[PDB]
Amino acid sequence: QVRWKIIESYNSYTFIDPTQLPYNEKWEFPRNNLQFGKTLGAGAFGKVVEATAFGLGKEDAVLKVAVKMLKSTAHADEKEALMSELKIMSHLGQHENIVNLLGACTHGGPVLVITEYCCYGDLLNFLRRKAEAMLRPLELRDLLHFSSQVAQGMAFLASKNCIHRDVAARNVLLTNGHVAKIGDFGLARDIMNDSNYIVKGNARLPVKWMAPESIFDCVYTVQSDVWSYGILLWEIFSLGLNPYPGILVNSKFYKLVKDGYQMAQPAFAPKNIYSIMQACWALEPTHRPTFQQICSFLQEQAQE
Ligand SMILES: COc1ccc(Nc2ncc3c(n2)n([C@H]2CC[C@H](O)CC2)c(=O)n3C)c(C)c1
Repeated sequence: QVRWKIIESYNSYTFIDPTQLPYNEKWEFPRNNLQFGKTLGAGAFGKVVEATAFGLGKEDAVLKVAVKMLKSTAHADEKEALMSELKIMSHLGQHENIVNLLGACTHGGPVLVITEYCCYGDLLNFLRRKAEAMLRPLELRDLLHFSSQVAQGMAFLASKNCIHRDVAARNVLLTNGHVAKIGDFGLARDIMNDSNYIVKGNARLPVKWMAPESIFDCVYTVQSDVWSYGILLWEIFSLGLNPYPGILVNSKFYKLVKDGYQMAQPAFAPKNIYSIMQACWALEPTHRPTFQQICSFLQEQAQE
């Protein structure tokens, strides 16, 4: 899967599985107070559309928001998956580096999940456009900020025993001040038409971002998200190159990663940042750093 999930842990303790419980009606917002605009993206069974929400929250704000909803192809299972994502977001609480839940419309029509709108789009496209500019250029401080902001969002999910399962620059969004935010985009992102999601039976998996234990054993842990985060750092510090450049996803690829092959240091990564990627890429999951350890070390690189 490529959706967020709450797991059990015996640091942080899982008392409840929010997906297995009813929805908290405190998030209910009137659907007629939404004015829809353009579609931001769509998956096989869901889509995300920009909207203006009129009188949303404590401050009765009028703001641009992102609204998730089902497509015509969706049945009971897809409706459950959207409700499940809504239940997870209501449980986790707010964080500055997460695409926060703002409201929901679960009555009087199709289910709508209202979240923060990220005005600058995805990080991957942003890096690519900045890298190719003919002419404010990116600085190392900007790249360190993106890296730190994602690590803080990931340390927040880990503290809540929540696994991400699709860490990648395409899944990092940039909001006001070019601040990075992560979110669960599995239901609304275009997986079917993106060749980075490899056909593996009935699943489509982002194989170049996955930890060896995830591709081979279907094991997903906070440590497997750490591996993907190392791939994301490589994307940030190469300014958006495709991982394992020019290497096709086939049997030789799986053999290379199984055998400990690692991508070369990217062009804009200082040696200390490359050392974080190498640590994320330890074959033994317990030898990888935690997201809190990454946050602490990134803070040292920003200061010095
Ligand atoms: C390409 O142009 C882009 C991309 C993203 C945004 N902003 C954005 N804000 C909030 C979002 C969001 N997108 N999405 C998806 C959209 C498809 C994308 O592939 C993944 C993220 C969400 O699910 N929420 C909650 C914009 C304004 C332009």
